[PDB]
Amino acid sequence: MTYKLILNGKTLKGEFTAEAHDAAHAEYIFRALAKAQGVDGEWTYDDATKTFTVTE
Ligand SMILES: [Cl-]
Ligand code: NA
Ligand code: NA
Ligand SMILES: [Zn+2]
Repeated sequence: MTYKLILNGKTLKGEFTAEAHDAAHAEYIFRALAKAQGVDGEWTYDDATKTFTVTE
């Protein structure tokens, strides 16, 4: 299934989609993406829209 990430960093910003088996796998992928970019903050997940956000 397709999941979305909105990455709202101070100087790094993005919207991504990933194909993942389930939400736990999407979360894993997106958390690793944000961590490699040095972006951490408040995380959100909305199952109805299959959307994660991270805001610094
Ligand atoms: Cl895994
Ligand atoms: Na930042
Ligand atoms: Na989790
Ligand atoms: Zn796995």
